[PDB]
Amino acid sequence: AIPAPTDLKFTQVTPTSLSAQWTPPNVQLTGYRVRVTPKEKTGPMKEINLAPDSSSVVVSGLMVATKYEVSVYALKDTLTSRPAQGVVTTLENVSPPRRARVTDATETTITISWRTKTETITGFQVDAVPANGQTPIQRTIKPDVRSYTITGLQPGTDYKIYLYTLNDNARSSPVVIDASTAIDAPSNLRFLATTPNSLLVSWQPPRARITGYIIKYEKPGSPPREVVPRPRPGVTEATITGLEPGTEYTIYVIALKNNQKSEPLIGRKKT
Repeated sequence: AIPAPTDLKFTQVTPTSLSAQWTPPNVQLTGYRVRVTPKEKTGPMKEINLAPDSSSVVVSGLMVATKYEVSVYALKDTLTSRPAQGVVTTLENVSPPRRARVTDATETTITISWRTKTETITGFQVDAVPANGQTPIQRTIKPDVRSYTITGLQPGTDYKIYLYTLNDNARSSPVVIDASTAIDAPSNLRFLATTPNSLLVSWQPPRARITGYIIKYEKPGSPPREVVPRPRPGVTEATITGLEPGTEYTIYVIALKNNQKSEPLIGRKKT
């Protein structure tokens, strides 16, 4: 007479599957018999034989929104343990988003778009997880929507975006897409010092984890030139030299993150 498997639990229920797990009986086993049967005679009952070293099972191909009785028998040749039993109700049907795409990216927002099978939907869930140890941004989305903008994000930041279809309690697997907010510009250009041949420019730092700056300058009728060398992060002042006296120059300050550039901070100053 064999001991029943012990400590049965279910680790996941989906619309068409269930995952169970148990502590094997402390005995030499032949195998297992797993019975999954619909409580009301609404459809197919399932029965799965397992290796004797089994400790867990995933039973798929089930009917959605259906109550099932679950029985795990431990087997030793001609002997059968009493069953470890559980009850499971599968979720309502639900399918992941199709063709999910990032369509727009700003310093503070990201816009995504997707399609779906024509099924009953009650909503969507999105989780935007930043790459920098920071806290995820979770939002809930109305069911008729196919385009959404996640607002209040950090500039110059990488996000993994997890989008799920909701149908009441049923949540689909996430679709996973990648995007990055724009590098935010330096702000507040000030010309601290002026000479007939030079300017000392000043700016305030952006909020992104930048790797450097570019400074460009430009007179009417000339292509822009960069200040050498590029200012390193932490720097908030730079000198532009070798200019003409009495000339209007336009200054562009670009924040860098590796090879990504912000839109330029711009300003003008004479001589």
